[PDB]
Amino acid sequence: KAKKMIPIDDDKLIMEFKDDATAFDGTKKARFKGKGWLNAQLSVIFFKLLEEHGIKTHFIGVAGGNRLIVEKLDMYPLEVVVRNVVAGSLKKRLPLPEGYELPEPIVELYYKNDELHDPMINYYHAKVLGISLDEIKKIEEIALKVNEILKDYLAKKGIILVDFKLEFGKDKNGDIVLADEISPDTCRFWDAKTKRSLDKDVFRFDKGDLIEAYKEIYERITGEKPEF
Amino acid sequence: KAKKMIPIDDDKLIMEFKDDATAFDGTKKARFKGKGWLNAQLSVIFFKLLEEHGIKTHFIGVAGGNRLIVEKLDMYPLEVVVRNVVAGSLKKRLPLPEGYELPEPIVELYYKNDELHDPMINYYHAKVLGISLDEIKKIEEIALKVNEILKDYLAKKGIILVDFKLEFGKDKNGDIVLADEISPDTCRFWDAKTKRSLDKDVFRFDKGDLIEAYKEIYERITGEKPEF
Ligand SMILES: Nc1ncnc2c1ncn2[C@@H]1O[C@H](COP(=O)(O)OP(=O)(O)O)[C@@H](O)[C@H]1O
Ligand SMILES: Nc1ncnc2c1ncn2[C@@H]1O[C@H](COP(=O)(O)OP(=O)(O)O)[C@@H](O)[C@H]1O
Ligand SMILES: O=c1ccn([C@@H]2O[C@H](COP(=O)(O)OP(=O)(O)O)[C@@H](O)[C@H]2O)c(=O)[nH]1
Ligand SMILES: O=c1ccn([C@@H]2O[C@H](COP(=O)(O)OP(=O)(O)O)[C@@H](O)[C@H]2O)c(=O)[nH]1
Repeated sequence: KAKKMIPIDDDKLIMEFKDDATAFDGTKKARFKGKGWLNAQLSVIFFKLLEEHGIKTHFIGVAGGNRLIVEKLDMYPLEVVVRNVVAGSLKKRLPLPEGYELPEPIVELYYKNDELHDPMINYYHAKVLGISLDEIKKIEEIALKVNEILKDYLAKKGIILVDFKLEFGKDKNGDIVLADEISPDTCRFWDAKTKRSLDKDVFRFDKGDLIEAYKEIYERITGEKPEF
Repeated sequence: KAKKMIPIDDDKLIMEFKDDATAFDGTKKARFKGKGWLNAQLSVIFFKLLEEHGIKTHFIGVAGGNRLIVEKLDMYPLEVVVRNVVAGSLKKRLPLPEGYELPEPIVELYYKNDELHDPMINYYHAKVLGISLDEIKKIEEIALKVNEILKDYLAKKGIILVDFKLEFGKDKNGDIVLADEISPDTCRFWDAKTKRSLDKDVFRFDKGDLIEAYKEIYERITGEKPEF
């Protein structure tokens, strides 16, 4: 939908970020010149920050442009959502308004399954899917640590980390490794002062120019204007 | 919808079982002569079996007919579903067929909220709702024990306990107490040999005569035909 995965050997693969965007279960589509580049660069920056804080990620290197070199993993069929501020689907699960500051972070597990439209699950469903409690607990422990690091880092830069989605896999040592991407596609980012979205919500709800929003994020994080 | 609650003092209340049935989020409605009586009697039998196995319930006594006398509790806004065999909404959450035997029981938490149509939640949502992890763990521990007792008891009688819903509240000692009802309205019961529903699914999917189905359950459990 927004990324290509190209095998290299029985060891690593290429993650290519595309300019395509989709929302509302693939029903809304557009293309954004340079979105691939931005998401790639921002993933790189985030993976490197996390690695420095002792988070095992799949990031190996950059292969020029929109391509990252990443470790091949046996992927868990999960999307792991961490939420700090009420937004999106959480409003349908808790009678709390958009912008409501949660007393502590919420972690939600979604089963990656297109036929079922990625339904929420709990630890018991996970076990039936072959994911032990020990594994789930390790997964949530990492997500919550990732949350702390990202939110602290973004707060210093005037960005509120509202919520975000992670994915994980297992390496050949049986270690749990952070995978996929971390980008304005997979996080909610709000300007600390104005509360305005600097993320995919801009595309989702026609809140303005997506590229402009993603550029702003890139500039606020790196300190420089995007080269492309 | 199917029950009346009438206060007595600051201590106990009357639970009245009505002949009304509703399904599909209240959209389907009918009335069944004697359904109140059956559900009341079956709740009584189930609460008494559970009490004997050391499960704290709200059951105090019978007030003649369709009325039970029950302890007043500070109710948790939860519906606690335990599942042994795949049926109902679980088919939309896991790609497994109706009748699939789960490797271990699944416990699901639903937030009792009409405005939101009782959405599934996890332990984190529960905490935001004011339910501690300790409380949730105690709740699930009871549900799972209730499951064992009910399924063992029903298995001896040629009935498979497919799934069921429980509700809980807190007593004045801060103890977690099983509440609401246990009946063919709130459980799936399948005949062990034929796999046929002897529960509300008969009304839900026009599988035959609901009263006949509930009578069969009552006769198979008590050993005698229902008096009314
Ligand atoms: N390190 C990795 N090893 C193996 N597969 C991965 C890795 N990182 C991401 N993937 C997978 O590559 C696929 C490409 O992702 P995509 O179809 O764009 O959707 P999404 O990644 O958002 O689920 C996904 O199924 C994702 O789980
Ligand atoms: N021991 C109890 N103390 C206080 N309230 C109770 C007790 N048992 C059940 N209730 C509540 O009484 C109400 C009547 O139930 P009803 O409207 O028929 O729907 P349901 O019980 O299926 O949620 C419910 O909100 C239920 O939680
Ligand atoms: O398939 C998905 C669903 C959600 N998210 C992200 O996870 C967070 C939580 O999203 P939510 O549950 O609110 O769903 P949404 O409203 O985004 O559809 C948001 O930052 C989304 O951008 C994602 O990256 N991929
Ligand atoms: O509001 C509800 C929803 C479910 N159940 C019971 O809980 C079990 C699980 O139901 P499920 O999640 O499959 O929903 P359903 O298919 O019954 O709507 C079944 O025994 C239902 O009878 C209930 O008593 N009240």
